[PDB]
Amino acid sequence: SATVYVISGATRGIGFALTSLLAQRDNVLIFAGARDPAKALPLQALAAATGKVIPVKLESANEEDAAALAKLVKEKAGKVDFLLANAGVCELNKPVLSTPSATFVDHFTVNTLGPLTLFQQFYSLLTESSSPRFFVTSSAGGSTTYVSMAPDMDLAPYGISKAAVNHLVAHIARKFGAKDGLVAAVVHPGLVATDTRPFLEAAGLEHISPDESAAALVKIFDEAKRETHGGKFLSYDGTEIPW
Amino acid sequence: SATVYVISGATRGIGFALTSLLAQRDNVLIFAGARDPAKALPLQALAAATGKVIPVKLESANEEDAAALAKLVKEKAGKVDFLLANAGVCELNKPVLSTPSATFVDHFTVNTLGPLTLFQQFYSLLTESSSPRFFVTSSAGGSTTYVSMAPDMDLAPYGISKAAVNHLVAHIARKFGAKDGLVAAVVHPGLVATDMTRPFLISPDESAAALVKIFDEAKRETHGGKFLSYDGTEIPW
Ligand SMILES: [Mg+2]
Ligand SMILES: [Mg+2]
Ligand SMILES: [Mg+2]
Repeated sequence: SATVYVISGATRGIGFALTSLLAQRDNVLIFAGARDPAKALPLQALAAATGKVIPVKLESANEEDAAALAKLVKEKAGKVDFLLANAGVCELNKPVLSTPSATFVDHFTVNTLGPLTLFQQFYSLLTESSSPRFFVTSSAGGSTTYVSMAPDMDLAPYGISKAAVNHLVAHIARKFGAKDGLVAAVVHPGLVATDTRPFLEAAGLEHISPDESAAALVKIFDEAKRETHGGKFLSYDGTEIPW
Repeated sequence: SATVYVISGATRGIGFALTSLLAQRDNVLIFAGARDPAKALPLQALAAATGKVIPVKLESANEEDAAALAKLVKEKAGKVDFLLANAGVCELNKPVLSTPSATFVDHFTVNTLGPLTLFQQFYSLLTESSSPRFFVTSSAGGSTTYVSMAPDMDLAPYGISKAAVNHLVAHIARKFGAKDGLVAAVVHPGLVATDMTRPFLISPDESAAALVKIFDEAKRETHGGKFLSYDGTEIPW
């Protein structure tokens, strides 16, 4: 009967803040992914505090971890209602001419293939939900339209990988949206920081805390319907972002 | 002296019609890339006929091949005026649900990192041109805007990789348009995605004539950072 969430990237930043906010609800079950859950002590403490969180092993783009978690979720809950992809990487200061191809591949693997692997391994569980949702936390930095509307931040590997994941989610919405009643969408969380902030400062960057971003994102997730949200690029502030 | 073109995928999709059209112009020198020049007999026949085409080895995303070609071009010509990235891969029947990650990586490596590697290795030569141009070919499948209403051809690895390269080209235009006056853009030849990579292929000759019109007229303020159809209009990202 519980609403079932699977949240990747749940040890840090927006993934942790989403897990913490949702864990305060009455009838939910949250599988919170960590590369190494036994050492994810704040996730263990949230599990103790709420009883709504199961910390689980989930490395980005690792097909074995994703398949194992789907097996666990199948046994424990039998469905997934919200699949929330929040395990990202954004390496600073990667100018296009002096950055090796491997850095581009690494961002593609985590930011594009990570969500791909989650959707592929969890699709059957999403089909068991009456109203399945798949939200990938992307970035306005992945908007190609915004490239000519924003200054260069030396973040091409990141932006490229987010443009790629945005295209992937559009393909998922087209294929499965109507068939399964699935809302598949990407969401810009804002510029997230806590002091975390020296990272955005070292990037060259309107700041919102992870908790404030999570509060806005869950409102979008809760209200989403296919006709208004399926296949869209949403922002935490309610607006739509061009691709 | 001659306007220098470097064309990856010169035997694939629109690349051959493009190489053939440009090769019949005055005062050009065309380095026409192929994965295996020994296998590209019609390209050798064009080089025999025009005297303006140099067939060269260029495997996509191969840094050694691109660096070797750049050394060759620097010696013969000392500059590149037009870098035209037309190599690519578009494997059929790759639905999202069942296609392994390796296939997506393969398409990203060829279709996204191929053009990146070309740009990295030829950047210095482009800056020697009085009006450097860098164009990447794509199909409508790379437009994320078009996905929701377009027919699903099970070409997700291709489309994702082209959305990625479109973003890379926009980033290159933003930085190097301002720094070097580079015109960097993506063009849609009007071919289907599955024709984009067929060896020695709107017809190709009509598409090539339309594209060279865009290449010749390109200016940074009107073409830089854009996704252009062969017909002059813009395609949403
Ligand atoms: Mg409680
Ligand atoms: Mg693997
Ligand atoms: Mg002639």
